[PDB]
Amino acid sequence: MDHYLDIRLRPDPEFPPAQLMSVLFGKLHQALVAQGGDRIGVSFPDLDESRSRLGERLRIHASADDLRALLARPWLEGLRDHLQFGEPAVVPHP
RNA sequence: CUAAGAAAUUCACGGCGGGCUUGAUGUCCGCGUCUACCUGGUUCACUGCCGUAUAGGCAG
Repeated sequence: MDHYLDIRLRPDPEFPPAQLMSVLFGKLHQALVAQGGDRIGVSFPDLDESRSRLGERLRIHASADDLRALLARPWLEGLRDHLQFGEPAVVPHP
């Protein structure tokens, strides 16, 4: 649905951009056994072929049921009351 | 416009016969190498996934 958020360009000391930033995008999910939910979306906005690089930042739109129905068990929570949600984003008409 | 501008060294050939280098010797004696660290950077193609032509069932 609409409820997609992007964070701004902050350096993260937990994720090295060396060998796994274009490999592990949906690998920790259970979509390879497919016992529960099966909806996941994979996208790549960034097609830039200059020199020895294709794709380096994260913007990958998943489904609508996965954040709402599959997350009845704690798997992505804990980071609830960190910041206040601001003005909402629109779904792009072009 | 250059101490400018020029240029054939060439032919031939037996180095070779012989030989005792020896004898002797104490290297010793002492010694604290230490402290720390993500190879989470691209560090050979190991027998059981239906056909280069853009075409086909990956509970790895």
